[PDB]
Amino acid sequence: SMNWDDHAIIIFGYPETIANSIILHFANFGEILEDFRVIKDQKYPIYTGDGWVKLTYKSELSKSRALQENGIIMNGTLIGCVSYSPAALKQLAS
Amino acid sequence: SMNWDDHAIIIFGYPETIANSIILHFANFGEILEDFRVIKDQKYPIYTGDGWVKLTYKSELSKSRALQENGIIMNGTLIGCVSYSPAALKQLAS
Repeated sequence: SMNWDDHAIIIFGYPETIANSIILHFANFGEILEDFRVIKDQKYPIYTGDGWVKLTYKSELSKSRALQENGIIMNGTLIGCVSYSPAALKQLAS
Repeated sequence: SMNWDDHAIIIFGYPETIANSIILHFANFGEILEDFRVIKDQKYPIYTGDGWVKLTYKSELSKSRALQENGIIMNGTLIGCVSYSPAALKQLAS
């Protein structure tokens, strides 16, 4: 029961049609602790809403790499990637 | 030695209905080259689309301040702000 929030990111800005593709893309940077069904091959429940998702990596090395993806284009749309903070999550619409 | 694009940003991720509120927010960091209608007042080209806009600052210091807004929440939505690159524009669904 420790806190891995510093290993977490929020990905945002995408249409929900590419939500699964988003998870697969960011799974390429490390092992994700949430049990997302598309990658099914202490618990980390899923925080997600329309156009955003929180993901937690096992390694901080992975989080730092994922952050470099802020502003990539997937299916013609700009994808946002920021470091997780509770302050941001509290404000998000679902 | 320089293009103005060295002072440009792309802002993205917002509902297109609040596009002009986004522009106002970022125009507050400094004078920009584009003549958007919401900003008070040949001409410089304008690049915008659904949920994104390019802004070019006169001052690199204004761009630097704008970049710090990456990841703020507006209207329950995360806002991305990245340095403009011509690579991204070509792949955007304009």
